[PDB]
Amino acid sequence: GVAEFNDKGELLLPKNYREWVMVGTQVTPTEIATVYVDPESYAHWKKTGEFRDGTVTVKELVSVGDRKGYFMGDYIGLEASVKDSQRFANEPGNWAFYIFYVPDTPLVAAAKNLPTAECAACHKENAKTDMVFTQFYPVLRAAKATGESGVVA
Ligand code: HEC
Repeated sequence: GVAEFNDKGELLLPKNYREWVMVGTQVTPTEIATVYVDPESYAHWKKTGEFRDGTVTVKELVSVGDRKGYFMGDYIGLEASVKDSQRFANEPGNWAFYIFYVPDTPLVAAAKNLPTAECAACHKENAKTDMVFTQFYPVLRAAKATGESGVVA
């Protein structure tokens, strides 16, 4: 997979993740969150309907701008999750969860996996598919069902 770790086992900040496959957009009444899946893992999903070993997701938070509508403003947070059956053999679903920054806190270059109770517990109890909240990510179910990442006529 594309995840890179430092010698202490902390996840390094992913590079160029805004070029990954956007799977979801959530609006909080105000923030916008964009969820990405790395491209090789997205290709595997489209083919199999499963998250491969090595899947990386990123959730990027922005503030909201006003249009005279609303649009993406300033970047204010970044979180990530990584699936790895060998590195995370003792986590639910073999997923680890990371904060790179949240509003009012500084960006770190490398993030430590959080304890199971802080993130994985909610994901494993509420996510539709293998601890990823695919119920909110319409690109994923469509891609598996049609083999395509878009509408077809
Ligand atoms: C329930 C109380 C949650 C806890 C605790 C955490 N997360 Fe979560 N996560 C939750 C939801 C409902 C969603 C869908 C998008 C949204 O914000 O509404 C998510 C999504 C993510 C993602 C995107 C990939 C995915 O699994 O869907 C990531 C990378 C993510 N969340 C990270 C994350 C971290 C680092 C957490 C602990 C600090 C954490 N989540 C806790 C619900 C809940």
